[PDB]
Amino acid sequence: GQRWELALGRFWDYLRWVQTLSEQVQEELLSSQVTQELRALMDETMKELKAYKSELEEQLTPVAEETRARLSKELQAAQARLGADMEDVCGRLVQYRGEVQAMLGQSTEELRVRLASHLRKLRQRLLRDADDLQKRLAVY
Repeated sequence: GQRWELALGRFWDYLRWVQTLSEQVQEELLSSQVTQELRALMDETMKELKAYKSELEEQLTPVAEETRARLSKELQAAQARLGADMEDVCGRLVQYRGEVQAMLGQSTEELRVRLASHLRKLRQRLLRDADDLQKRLAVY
């Protein structure tokens, strides 16, 4: 599988583990451990993606200047979307760390449920953008 895909898969599986909100997850969410590891996984996926596009660019079919330039900007938007989705997840995980502190020891069972449901929507979005971005790259 492409390198960029294997890197995204690592970000994906790590995130599917955090969605469980098991005991260790929670322990790691009240540090910055989780958001640091995610961020690292994210940055590796984007690096590989940028290198894969650059290589693919060595073996195109040549088309109208107008056509290529468009395809390239549409690919660059989709790459952006991926990155921002990854950030939006890392973001929500910060917010939760804070909310927990703001509770002052009280039960976080409610915060957990709401986090779980929102994380799931953010992951749904990430997956959709990854799929779209994959479909664009194979046209390339």
